[PDB]
Amino acid sequence: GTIARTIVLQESIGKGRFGEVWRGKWRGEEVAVKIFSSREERSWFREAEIYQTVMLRHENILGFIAADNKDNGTWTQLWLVSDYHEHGSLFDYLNRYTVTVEGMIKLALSTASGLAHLHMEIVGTQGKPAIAHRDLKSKNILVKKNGTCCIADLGLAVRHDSATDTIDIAPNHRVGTKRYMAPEVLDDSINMKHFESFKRADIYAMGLVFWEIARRCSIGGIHEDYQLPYYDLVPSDPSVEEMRKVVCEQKLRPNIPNRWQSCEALRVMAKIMRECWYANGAARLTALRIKKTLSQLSQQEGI
Repeated sequence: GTIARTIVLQESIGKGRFGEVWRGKWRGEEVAVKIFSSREERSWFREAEIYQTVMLRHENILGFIAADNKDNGTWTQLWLVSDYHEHGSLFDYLNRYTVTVEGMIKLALSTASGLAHLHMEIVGTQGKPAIAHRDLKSKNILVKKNGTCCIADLGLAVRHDSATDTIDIAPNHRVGTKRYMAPEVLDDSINMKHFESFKRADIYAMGLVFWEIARRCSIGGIHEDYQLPYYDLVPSDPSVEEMRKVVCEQKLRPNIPNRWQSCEALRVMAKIMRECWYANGAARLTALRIKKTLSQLSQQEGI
């Protein structure tokens, strides 16, 4: 065996939705190891399945190494081994630091590039299906040493078959983090047989993540403190009903500070946010369009 047999766990990172994450050592390198119990095989298998999708690898998608089993002599462990990113999540990174205009662009553009890749179908023998995340949030995006992001936590993802316009696991129920659920997800108006609706719901979530980044953009020593979207309107761990009353009924979105009109980069960011936040998913920007706009911005700023 070349994987779990040869890995040594060094540090507990944390227990998430399913399983637990550790920092391990594999062939002298640091690796992220997500371990699931025998009764979590369905979650482990589905995440292994998404990460093994043909042509998935991309600089802005977490690098998957292997799936494996490890028997310690008492119980079986189901492992998912991936690249290790020392900064941890974009949520941790934005809490820990402020960012420059350059830093903000790198973070936003890389996030959009990874999402555009996830969403994009690549047609061919070695084809890649279009994939929707369903749980995009700052806690599910990692920050690499080079200051760019990679999308992680692909366990809840759905894959599209374009010839039939059907989804591989035919989702029939709401999933994901309540705070980041699109208005159509919160009010259950979403058509879950329509794959394009899942892509649009991801864009709404990315708009919220962009708002979190922009708050941390420090110009002339001026920035906002770290906050989750809707910090001002809902409790921690909000319910679907608490979110639905704010997002769907009162029709509120995170506030856009007046100061974001002070420079081109914050005006471009604020504009993308508004265009991800439309209640009508069909009116939202695509990840590919956002990538295009941000790459044009990155060129002007000389990143």
